[PDB]
Amino acid sequence: MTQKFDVVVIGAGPGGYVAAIKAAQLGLKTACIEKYTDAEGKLALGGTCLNVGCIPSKALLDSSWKYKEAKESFNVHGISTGEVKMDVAAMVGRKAGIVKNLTGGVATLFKANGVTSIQGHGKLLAGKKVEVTKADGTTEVIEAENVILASGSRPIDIPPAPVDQNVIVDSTGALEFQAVPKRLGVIGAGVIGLELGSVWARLGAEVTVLEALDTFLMAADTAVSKEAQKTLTKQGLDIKLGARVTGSKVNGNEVEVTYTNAEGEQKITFDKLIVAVGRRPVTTDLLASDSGVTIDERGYIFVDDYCATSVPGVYAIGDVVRGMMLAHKASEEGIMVVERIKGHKAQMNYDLIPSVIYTHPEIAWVGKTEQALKAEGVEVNVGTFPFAASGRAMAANDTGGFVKVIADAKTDRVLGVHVIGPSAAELVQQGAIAMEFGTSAEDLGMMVFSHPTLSEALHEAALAVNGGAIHVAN
Amino acid sequence: MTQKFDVVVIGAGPGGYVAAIKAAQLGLKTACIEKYTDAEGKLALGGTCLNVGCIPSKALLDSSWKYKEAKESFNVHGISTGEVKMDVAAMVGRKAGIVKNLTGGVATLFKANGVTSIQGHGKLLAGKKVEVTKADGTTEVIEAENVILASGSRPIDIPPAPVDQNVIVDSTGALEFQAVPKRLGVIGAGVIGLELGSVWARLGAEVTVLEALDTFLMAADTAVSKEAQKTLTKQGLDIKLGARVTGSKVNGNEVEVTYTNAEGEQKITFDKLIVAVGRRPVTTDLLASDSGVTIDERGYIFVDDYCATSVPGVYAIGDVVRGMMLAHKASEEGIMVVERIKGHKAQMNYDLIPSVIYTHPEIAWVGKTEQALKAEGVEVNVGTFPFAASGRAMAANDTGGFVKVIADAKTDRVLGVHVIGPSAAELVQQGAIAMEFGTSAEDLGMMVFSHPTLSEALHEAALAVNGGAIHVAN
Ligand SMILES: Cc1cc2nc3c(=O)[nH]c(=O)nc-3n(C[C@H](O)[C@H](O)[C@H](O)COP(=O)(O)OP(=O)(O)OC[C@H]3O[C@@H](n4cnc5c(N)ncnc54)[C@H](O)[C@@H]3O)c2cc1C
Ligand SMILES: Cc1cc2nc3c(=O)[nH]c(=O)nc-3n(C[C@H](O)[C@H](O)[C@H](O)COP(=O)(O)OP(=O)(O)OC[C@H]3O[C@@H](n4cnc5c(N)ncnc54)[C@H](O)[C@@H]3O)c2cc1C
Repeated sequence: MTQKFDVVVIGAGPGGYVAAIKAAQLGLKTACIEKYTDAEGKLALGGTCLNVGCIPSKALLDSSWKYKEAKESFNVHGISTGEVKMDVAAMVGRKAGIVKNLTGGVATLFKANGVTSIQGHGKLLAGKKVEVTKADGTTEVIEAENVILASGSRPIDIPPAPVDQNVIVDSTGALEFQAVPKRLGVIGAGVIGLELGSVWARLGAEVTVLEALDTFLMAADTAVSKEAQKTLTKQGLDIKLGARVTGSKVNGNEVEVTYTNAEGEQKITFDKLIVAVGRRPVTTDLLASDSGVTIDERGYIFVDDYCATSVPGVYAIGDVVRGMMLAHKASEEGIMVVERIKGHKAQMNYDLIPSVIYTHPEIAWVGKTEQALKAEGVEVNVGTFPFAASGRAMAANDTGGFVKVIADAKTDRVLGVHVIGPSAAELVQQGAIAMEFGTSAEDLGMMVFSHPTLSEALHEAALAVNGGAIHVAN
Repeated sequence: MTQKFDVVVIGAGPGGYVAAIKAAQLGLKTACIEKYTDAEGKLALGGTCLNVGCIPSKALLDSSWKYKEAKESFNVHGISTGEVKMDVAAMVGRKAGIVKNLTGGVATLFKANGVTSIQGHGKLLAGKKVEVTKADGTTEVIEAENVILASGSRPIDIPPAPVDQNVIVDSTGALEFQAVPKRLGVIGAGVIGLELGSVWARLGAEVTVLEALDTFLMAADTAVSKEAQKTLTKQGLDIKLGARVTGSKVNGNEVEVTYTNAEGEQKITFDKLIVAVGRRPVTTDLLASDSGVTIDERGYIFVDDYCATSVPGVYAIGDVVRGMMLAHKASEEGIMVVERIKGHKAQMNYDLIPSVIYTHPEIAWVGKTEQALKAEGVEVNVGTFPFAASGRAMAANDTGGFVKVIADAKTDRVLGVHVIGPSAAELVQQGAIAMEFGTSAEDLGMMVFSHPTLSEALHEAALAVNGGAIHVAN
């Protein structure tokens, strides 16, 4: 009595669970396999994003920001408090409650949509056959007409500082500290390192970020990255570029890190060290030798522009394949794939995928950067508006940053929108929507924007493109 | 000899100052007359919006919210404080600084754009001639080829409770209290009353809102207004509908208000009473008897759909004319008018002017309401998404409210977007931009939205229109 499904999804992350639900919505008998469990051995959907990634980081970022603001920015509004203290265990407990509630909601969506969730390790055998390994080493083989490989990724482990889930930890561990470490070191100045570094810095940690690369957020706009580094150094993140870690020595509750930069070989001791150099795609026991699915030199599963593998009916989405390792990317690929299975001539749009960094000020952008377009030989018009001139921002006592719009000098078509400041993610989305309809700098500048709102910064930025802004001289 | 200008603008509010700057940008020798002065008799640009309206209210709203959150919502994040106290004088002092900074900036924009600002009372004589009355009763006449009347509005004064800038105050006075009134009464449950009522309620006042009308925000969507009333009553605003004020008696530092509702005649005593039933258009000494500009039964200056009066070359914009009394409305009318003067084929679109109520949760919308479209005989498709399911919102500890999208059942064209919750104004602007390009519910549902962000609620709402949402059952 072999079980049979129309679609089998291996993995329950932003790519996997969305796909499963979407397949069920289209009448496909879907099953979603997942090995990840909560702290009591029970199934936990939502992947990295929900369990040890996106949500958790945002929870601690919001709580840690409310503490920093209460200590320094409350006086200005006339608000006094006594001493302001943070109980880390309770901060982390609030986060756990949020995660537990959200994971339970995905399970609710699965039941309501009719998705059969299976708890175990899934492996793709030959002939779209899937082997599920139960907790007690028992094996069951299930039949699938379509398979969606969505195993995501894991953190990179570096030889000089191997993680030991105690003094040296990865992103997952850095979300579990039960006390603020006096001295915190972070390897990797990327999005993850900066968010995790910001949290503990706000709570009193002496944070040092050792980045081996000579650049800082090179993917972002030169102006946005120059501002982020300046603002983040003020917040207590001692960001050191061109610093390569060569070794570490754990001693009791301390670790002495050894690195090399332009000046020579230095040493620094931390109470806790977070390794966050990047993430590698996961395919551990995911494929049988004769499954027919090819892996690439860097660990990613080969797929075409539609996330289809060599094998008919076998697709691979999210972090385990090429592209930006973002949750919304994975999700959209999941939807694109399911529609393709149902026969739609679907293809998602990779050109307008925004990126968001949840530091404070928030950073986000969509489209091309100014420096990438100078190298591409495109003459552009640049308009910017600082939040220092936004009335809404002044009311909120959060005036740092700006909005930058980039248009083509000949057509006036908006080629990119970049923001660093309050509600940056929302302003960038407004830009993305406009660009989707192929907006010009003029088109946005002619629209009616609410007053007073943070959205106006995008409006003044668009007008400033062609030197027609009202709230900043041209 | 006699001074000559291409454009003369009477009034320096959101309609007036924007128009002046915009006229200067297009090479028109512009002059802007303004009688309003700061507390030291010196010119103060920005009108009601900047001096005693928009900006000031937002400042106190943001500060008062930070106090409420610190008292009740901090323990959840693990943050403990001593006693939390608000120094009202400092709260109001921060606001004054913001206003002073912004008013100075408009003056800076005028100088930089080459606008001649004149400090005095302007009056439109016959033949596009403008009479300026200086502080010492001296009179000067200036010549104009075009005149833009932008005298705005003032608060309604009611006979049963005449304002005395002490116990009984209007919006302007309610922004100047130097102590939290123990018992605060508010006449009018409109946008202004709710924002002013919310501020002092959060600071410990016992607030009662007497609304004569049987409805509550009837201009908003039925769902948005039903939710706002529920949430605002929980926050301490005792909103009483069908309660008409018949008289008041001031006695020392108290006022006994007398009203009539369905139950009979009641009495209640307040320490401070804010009159906020609405606003009337201002035309005091604005027109000479033979200027040729017609006034309406309710005080508004007659204009066509392009803000042009009967007199050639005489335009009237903002609150002094028909339409929603909003700053961004006035501004856009100012721009529309200036472009028409320069000969451009300009024409406003009044259907896509969003409205924003800055209470917490924030309320905003653009386009038509569900109830207005049922009466209009338009078959619609409705999609909604609650913030209780937004991961970003849970992280922020602010889950109340929802996003509601309305599309035409045949074309799928988005006819309206309504929001009550976090970043409501920004999500609605995203909708406005989409509608400007004539979006369908499907168009938005197919875009890539960042995760996790509040913008996703607009995304799930758009998908839910045609029953394709992922995070809420269909
Ligand atoms: C601290 C942190 C913060 C982040 N913040 C953001 C953010 O703000 N925004 C953003 O867009 N991205 C963020 N990311 C990245 C985001 O987590 C990933 O892009 C996203 O989770 C990828 O989704 P996925 O479903 O492809 O893989 P995952 O979410 O990793 O899901 C893969 C799942 O597959 C399971 N699995 C793997 N192999 C098997 C098997 N053989 N059998 C059964 N199950 C298997 C795993 O247990 C896992 O649960 C963050 C990451 C981290 C670490
Ligand atoms: C408490 C409060 C909060 C508000 N909040 C908001 C909000 O959040 N968002 C929003 O969109 N709107 C808000 N409004 C409404 C908004 O303030 C007005 O719609 C806005 O000011 C636009 O008005 P205007 O430019 O047409 O004229 P106004 O801004 O009213 O200014 C007109 C100017 O003309 C001057 N004037 C009149 N006659 C003469 C004359 N003869 N000579 C010289 N000068 C003259 C006046 O002194 C005044 O400065 C709020 C109002 C109040 C009271």
